Amino acid sequence: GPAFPGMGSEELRLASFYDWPLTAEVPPELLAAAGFFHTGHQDKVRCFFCYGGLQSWKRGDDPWTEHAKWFPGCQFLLRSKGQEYINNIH
Ligand SMILES: CN[C@@H](C)C(=O)N[C@H](C(=O)N1CCC[C@H]1c1nc(-c2cccc3ccccc23)cs1)C1CCCCC1
Ligand SMILES: [Zn+2]
Repeated sequence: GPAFPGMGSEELRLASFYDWPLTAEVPPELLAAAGFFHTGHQDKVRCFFCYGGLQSWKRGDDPWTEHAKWFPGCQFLLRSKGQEYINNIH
């Protein structure tokens, strides 16, 4: 199951980005959709399912792409995007 079941709701994840410092650069909507919640410190986020953390986001970074790049074994990623998507990023 998920590492952090309490953040399984996309809406709750989205709410966590109220203080996100990079709204124009990396949309909270896309981050939340990709399983990420905001830790509250800087631009650090974490996936609710695999608990993978990502920081130092660059403008135009795609949350789903980054999820697959760094945490290809995440089952939420797999269920959401499929194996073909993950394979093509590598
Ligand atoms: C350019 N696009 C971004 C999204 C990206 O690729 N970030 C990578 C990343 O966050 N990584 C690479 C794998 C692990 C993770 C990291 N995670 C942390 C980290 C350390 C300590 C506490 C943390 C808390 C929350 C999230 C990440 C944390 C540091 S680096 C990495 C950042 C540093 C420079 C190389 C790339
Ligand atoms: Zn994940």
